[PDB]
Amino acid sequence: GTFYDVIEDYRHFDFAAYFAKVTDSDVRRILRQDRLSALDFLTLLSPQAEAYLEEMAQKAHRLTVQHFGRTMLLYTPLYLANYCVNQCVYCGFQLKNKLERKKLTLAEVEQEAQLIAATGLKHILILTGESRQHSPVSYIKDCVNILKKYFSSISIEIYPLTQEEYAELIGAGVDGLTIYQEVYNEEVYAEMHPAGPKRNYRFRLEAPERACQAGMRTVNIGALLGLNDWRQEAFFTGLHADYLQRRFPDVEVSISPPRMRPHLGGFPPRVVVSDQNLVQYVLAFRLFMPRSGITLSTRENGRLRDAMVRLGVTKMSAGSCTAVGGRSDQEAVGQFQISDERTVAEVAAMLYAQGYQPVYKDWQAL
Ligand SMILES: C[C@H]1O[C@@H](n2cnc3c(N)ncnc32)[C@H](O)[C@@H]1O
Ligand SMILES: N[C@@H](Cc1ccc(O)cc1)C(=O)O
Ligand code: MET
Ligand code: SF4
Ligand SMILES: [Br-]
Ligand SMILES: [Br-]
Ligand SMILES: [Br-]
Ligand SMILES: [Br-]
Ligand SMILES: [Br-]
Ligand SMILES: [K+]
Repeated sequence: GTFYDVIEDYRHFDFAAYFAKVTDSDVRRILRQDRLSALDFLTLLSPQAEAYLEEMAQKAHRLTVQHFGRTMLLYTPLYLANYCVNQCVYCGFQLKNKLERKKLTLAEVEQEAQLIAATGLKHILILTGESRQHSPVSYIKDCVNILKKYFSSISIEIYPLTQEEYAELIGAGVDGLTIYQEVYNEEVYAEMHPAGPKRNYRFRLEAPERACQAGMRTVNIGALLGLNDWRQEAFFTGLHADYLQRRFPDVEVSISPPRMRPHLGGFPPRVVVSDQNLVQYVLAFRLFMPRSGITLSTRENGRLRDAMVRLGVTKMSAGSCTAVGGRSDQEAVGQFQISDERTVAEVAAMLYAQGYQPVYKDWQAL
């Protein structure tokens, strides 16, 4: 009884045959409905629905304001360590790449925490590579103990854990989990993850459930856009979010639509995803799950992020750095290349000028 059962059930679902049946009347009908099914969400991801993106954006904006107000939660990532045993083809930290492997000392964690907290942020997301030798759970726990002096919400985006390990970290102060399945098609997942513990598709797929079972307050998921058939991968992300929300009615479920960016190693995206595709996904997902967060990172350029402020995004990073210690070492190599280099203050000033209140604690979004 896990999401894997749903993946198994859709193994023979014929996406092309479904899209072939969609008509404009279907899209107009869905825009009149209060509740959407998962296949109504698939219809809003169809080529035919590209003719209705304005109507979708009008309603998506209304729904977002209804549930979140004219607010935007700000946060930033903190990469603690970049040791990794996995060979993910698309990642700057994959094992076969040559870079300075680094783990922050606890005093470096504290100093970077102070630097970030000095901008006003209260939500932090901490990341590591998969290395139980260099960045074990006990080290992550020690970092959480320091960070809780500065941040009221600490989320983890680390290697997948057991339920008991999630419970341990929640007991130390972790509030939220972000974990991207990367690709929901099992065959393509095996192709993208040729070596390491991350080759275990099902263990990763079930990680959000294990964390929710352990009591995680918030969970943020997402496919990595660029690895596989984008409409199917967007569909499965939404299907997964809906599954989690139904299995755990009191967890706050969110999605991210991260697009592949340049990175050390140079693997090019297996599939191309346009700006309009990204917008269609965000709009369709907002209409499918009106109360779910949508997180937009600095992978997107500033002009597109500015345009998406009113289109369903509820959480934005700012002042990001994808390299371990890169906030004080401009030559440090990041996991991938960011696009929007604006600081926290610059993103907050942009939001105020759009009539949106930047907020620093998630409970202020209503
Ligand atoms: C932390 C998250 O970053 C994403 N990730 C890994 N490599 C890249 C890349 N080249 N570009 C953009 N995002 C990436 C993965 O989805 C990973 O889970
Ligand atoms: N790549 C991670 C951490 C991150 C968050 C926001 C950024 O702007 C950059 C990196 C994520 O998207 O969850
Ligand atoms: C830094 S990538 C995100 C955390 C972990 N290495 C993963 O791939 O799940
Ligand atoms: S995505 Fe996470 S597991 Fe894969 S190489 Fe990068 S850091 Fe390692
Ligand atoms: Br029609
Ligand atoms: Br490991
Ligand atoms: Br919802
Ligand atoms: Br970089
Ligand atoms: Br900043
Ligand atoms: K030190």
